[PDB]
Formats: sequence, structure tokens, C-alpha cells
Amino acid sequence: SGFRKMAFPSGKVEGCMVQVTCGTTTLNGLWLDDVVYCPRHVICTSEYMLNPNYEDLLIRKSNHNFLVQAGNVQLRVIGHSMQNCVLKLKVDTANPKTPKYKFVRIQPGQTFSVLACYNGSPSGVYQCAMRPNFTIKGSFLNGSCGSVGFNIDYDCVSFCYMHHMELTGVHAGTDLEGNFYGPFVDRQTAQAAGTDTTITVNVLAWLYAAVINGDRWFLNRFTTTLNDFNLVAMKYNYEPLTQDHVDILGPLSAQTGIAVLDMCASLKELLQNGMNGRTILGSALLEDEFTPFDVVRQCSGVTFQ
Amino acid sequence: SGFRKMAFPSGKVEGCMVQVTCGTTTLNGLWLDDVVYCPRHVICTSEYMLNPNYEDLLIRKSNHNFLVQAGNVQLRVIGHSMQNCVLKLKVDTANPKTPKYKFVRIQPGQTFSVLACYNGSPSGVYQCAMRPNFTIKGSFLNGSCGSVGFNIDYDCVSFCYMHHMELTGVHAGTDLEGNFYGPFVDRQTAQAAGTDTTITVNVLAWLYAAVINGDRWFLNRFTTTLNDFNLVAMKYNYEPLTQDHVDILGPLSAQTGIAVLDMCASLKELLQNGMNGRTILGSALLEDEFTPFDVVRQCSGVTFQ
Ligand SMILES: *C(=N)[C@H](C[C@@H]1CCCNC1=O)NC(=O)[C@H](CC1CC1)NC(=O)c1cc2cccc(Cl)c2[nH]1
Ligand SMILES: *C(=N)[C@H](C[C@@H]1CCCNC1=O)NC(=O)[C@H](CC1CC1)NC(=O)c1cc2cccc(Cl)c2[nH]1
Ligand code: NA
Ligand code: NA
Repeated sequence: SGFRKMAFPSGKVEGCMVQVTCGTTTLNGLWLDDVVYCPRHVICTSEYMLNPNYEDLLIRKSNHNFLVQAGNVQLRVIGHSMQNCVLKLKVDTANPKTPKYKFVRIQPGQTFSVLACYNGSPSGVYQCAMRPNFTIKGSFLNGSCGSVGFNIDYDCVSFCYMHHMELTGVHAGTDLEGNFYGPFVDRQTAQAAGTDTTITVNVLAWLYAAVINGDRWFLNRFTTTLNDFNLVAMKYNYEPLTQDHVDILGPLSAQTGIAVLDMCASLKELLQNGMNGRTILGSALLEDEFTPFDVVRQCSGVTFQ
Repeated sequence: SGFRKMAFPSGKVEGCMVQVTCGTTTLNGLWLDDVVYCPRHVICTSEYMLNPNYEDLLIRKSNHNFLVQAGNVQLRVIGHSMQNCVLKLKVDTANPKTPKYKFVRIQPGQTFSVLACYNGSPSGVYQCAMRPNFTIKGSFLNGSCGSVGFNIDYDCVSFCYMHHMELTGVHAGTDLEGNFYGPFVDRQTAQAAGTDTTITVNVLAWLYAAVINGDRWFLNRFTTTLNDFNLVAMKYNYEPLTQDHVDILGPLSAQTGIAVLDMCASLKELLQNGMNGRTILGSALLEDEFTPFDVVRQCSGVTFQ
């Protein structure tokens, strides 16, 4: 028992991380087979951070302006191209530690692990959710650009995020095809993150984890309907709940014998009176960065190889 | 910026994890050079979980009763011995992925990463603190015995914890020399964890992290003394504060320009009036599982290779 914010084991990703330097800018890249992926803003200078024209900047480069280092070894860049907001650097050596991988774009509410890196060197791993406003609440210092987010499916690494910038305390990036999450661009403009909301299906999954781990004080005998629940959620900036969400919570309902709409009635109450100084799984706030699948994984115990 | 519960990258440990079976019991082992380390209770059955005599149980075994599997490969056990509460299984093949390592015993208040494993397969990584009562608040299901806790110092893995049991919701284990943290034994008795307290120097480190990240609302103009502070801490089950702790917080005081005893005055106030519905770094409780070093690492950015 117990319940922690748990990240995927990162070994498979650590072996893909490299350092990419162009000019006086150094950041991280992802080396899979014979391609290094990194944020295209590595080709920027100071003059072009406000209004860059990346096609122009790229045409003025040649392969030898790109220093790519895998630990000690240097990788020879033999070609380059741009795909949306990433740069693909073709190198002379295929990474022998290339895992089985795929590139997937995630949806708001889903969680992933981030391997934070500096100078191509892994520093820390943590779990976060993609927020409804398409940012993540990460932990990133200067030089972390190119750090990746990922999930593991059995033996397969699904890369879903590459870090590009910080915007007023939160973080924005792209999928691995270079397309931004959210309405952001990789230049200096007046862009800000929109209003965030709380991910309701994740809060319910976490309340089930609490029950599984013996925290029951917030339960009550009432039931509610999707529509009466969603009527109260909207007042509190909670995402509305769909029948799809009810179905996804099925396994957890089964294992605890508490119907989803039963548990919604407890959530309704918590929204209207607060916690009154009580805690749930060691938190005094309602936690929304665990998906139903995260809970099952952690409260039933699936592994990966 | 941002602040997360961040674990060490686990690649270096993942390559040491193996599966150990004896009889109908399967759990995890740590394979370093040509020795596999695992909890000695793998030699127990049902009859001997209450009052085992491990020396007797071990003499009745031979090397071939130990099935050790590293993924697919089987490792031939060529010798065994017991060291306190661990078993050391000598195997015919030295692990080629043995990192530079050492065995260290940690103190209450210090943090480490846990690589939770099942059947020798890594499942998740998370950060936790050794509590003042010598337990950890982990997340572990049946079969996680032998999972290890570790820190990384540059290129060197310091193993500090091997998981042995769950005791009423929390977790207890040994160092890698087989000596228990805390007054626990690896048998079924009436043992329970003693009273826990809050790790004050860690709370102060976290308040500094908050300031570094722009949360300043709890600061005030007052100062206090070690003795007046510790007088209030004791009422709230906070560990007393020493001059050693003040010195360790030095770097953080320097970087924020807030003296330690200054920050203690803010903590005093928070203890006496609570948060009044406000949050600090996204928490509504005072967090004590980040050490001063964790904060510096995360709010300044040291890496490892
Ligand atoms: C990538 N290496 C770097 C990481 C940033 C730096 C700030 C703290 N954390 C991070 O995630 N980001 C970077 O170079 C981008 C590049 C953009 C495309 C032009 N810029 C920023 O994220 C950035 C710069 C500044 C300056 C002042 C205030 C803020 Cl919020 C900034 N964000
Ligand atoms: C090791 N594989 C296993 C892991 C435990 C199982 C319970 C949930 N989480 C864990 O960490 N633990 C194990 O075999 C030990 C062995 C001891 C030395 C004899 N036992 C327990 O941790 C255990 C068994 C039970 C039964 C009922 C209640 C509790 Cl708290 C128990 N703890
Ligand atoms: Na109810
Ligand atoms: Na003060």
C-alpha cells in the first residue's frame, strides 16, 4: 500500500540524450537511430529571439556549425532539416541504445514522466500532467530545452513532449513532430497561458486510490446525476464529466464497490464545504495529476521491460 | 523555475535488478559484480514467518535451490552466505553493467529515490525521506521486497535502502549491509512504528524554495532565536533546530537574502495560525521531504554522469 507521485523508470531514455551546440547556444537533443531531434530555436541568436525567420537562419548554416556530443563521443552531422518547430540532425552513427519507440501526441489530463537534462546529462525525473490549458507545471532551469516527456508501454517508449520554453511560471513545448501543445510559438511575444481548470476525472481516480488505501472519511450515502454534478463542477472551475469518464473509472468502481456517481456525491460535498482540516492521502488539496490508469498501475502493480 | 518531487534518473540501477526465487517465493535482488543481494526472508515458508531461525533454514539449502534470473538469462548460484538480514548469493557471472557504487547508511531526514520493482522488473521511481521514526512512507505492493533506495553522487550510486516489509501502512527495510533501520525485525511480531515528527530543517529548506520561486506571502519582518523557536516547535511535534541546521541552510539564506532566524519567525507564525486557505508551492501543508541539498540541486541545477 501507500501512494506516491511515481515516474516511469528512465533508463531507456537516458541512453538517448545528447548535447547539441550551435554558436553559443547549448541544449539537449534526443538521439534515435541516426537522427538527433532538438528545438529549432538552437539556431537563434539574441537578435532573432524576438522575430526570427527560421527558414532564413537555417539556410545560412552548414552541417559543421552543429556540435553534437553523446557523452564523450562527438557525432558527425551529415544533414539537417526542419520539421515544424523541431530540427532533425542526421548523424553518421545510429544510436545502438535506440529503444523500441513511437511518437504520440497526448491530450489534456494525461500524465507523463519528464527526464530533465542539462548539457545532455540527465538530472532528475518527475511525473506531471498536461494541463487543460496545454501547459505543464514542470521544474526546469536555463539549459533544459530539449528535455523530453514520455510514457512506457511494456517495452515501448512513447515520446510525447519536448521542452521549449517557460511562460510565466509554467512550461510549454511540442510533440516530437514539432507541433506545439497549445497556442504558443517559439519566439518572444506577449503570449500567456489561458485559464487553467481542474481535471475532474483525475480527482475522482485519486479519491478511489484513497479508498483503496484506507482513507474513507469523505464518503457519504448520497448519489447524484451527471447533470447535477456537472452543474456544481462548473462553479468551481472543474472540467465537466462525461459518460466516457464514468466508464474509464469502471475498474476502480469494481474494485472498491463504490459507484462512480456515488463517489461524485462525495466530491460535490468536498467542493462545497472543503476539507475542514482533514487530509486525503497526505494532501490537504484535491489532487488532479493522477489518471485512472496511473491509479490502477500503482494500486495493482504492472511492470515494464 | 517550478518545483517538483524529483527522483534521480534510475538507468544505472535498472541494470542491476534481478529476480530471485527460492521455493514458492519470488522477489527482487540487486546484482553487483558477481554477488546478488536480497532479503534473507526469501528462504522462509509459511510455517517460519512467525518465528524463523534463519541459520537453520539456510543450512538446509544448497546453491541449486536459488533461481536467479536477469531478464532472460539465468545466473548460476555458486555460493551463498548471510550477512545480518540480507542474503549474498555468489553467481558465476559478474554483472557487466555494474556502476561505480558504494553502500551508505543514511540518517533520518535524508531523502533518496526508490526504484520499485516486481519480478526483477522496474516499475516506477519516486523520492522519499527516511522518517525520524526510521520508516519510509513508500508505495509498495506484494512482491516489491528487494527493491532498493539510492542517491547519485556524480557518477557514483550510493545504495542506502533495501525494502523488506510493510508495517501498518508504512515501510521498513535495511541498509545494504543487512542492518535494519529502526527497531524492526524480519519476522511476524507485534512491532509497530513509533511516533513520527516533522523534519524542521527540511520545512525551512522548502520555504526557501518557495521564496526562490516567488511565493512570499508568509514572510514577515520579525526575527526569533533558536531557543524561542524550538520552544514552539516542540508543541507541534517538530524536530528541534540546531546550529548545524542553520549552517546547512546557509547557501539558501545567501541566495535569497533572508536570514535563517528570519525564516524561522515565518515558520513560527505558520505553525500558530495555519495557512488560512493559502498555498505554498501548490501545497496546503508544510512539506518536509526536501532537504537543503535537494532544494539547491533543483533550484540551481547540478547533473550526473
Ligand atoms: C531552454 N534551454 C530555455 C529553458 C527556459 C529558461 C527559463 C527557465 N526555464 C526554462 O524552461 N528556454 C529558452 O531558451 C526559451 C527560448 C524561446 C523561443 C525563444 N525562452 C524562455 O523560455 C524564456 C526566456 C525568458 C526571459 C524572461 C522571462 C521568461 Cl518567462 C522567459 N522564458
Ligand atoms: C515483499 N515482497 C513483501 C512486500 C510487502 C507486502 C505487503 C504490502 N507491501 C509490502 O511492502 N513483504 C513481505 O513478504 C514481508 C515479510 C516479513 C518478514 C516476514 N511481510 C510484510 O510486509 C507483511 C505481511 C503482512 C500481512 C498482513 C498485514 C501486513 Cl502490514 C503485512 N506485512
Ligand atoms: Na456518496
Ligand atoms: Na520574518
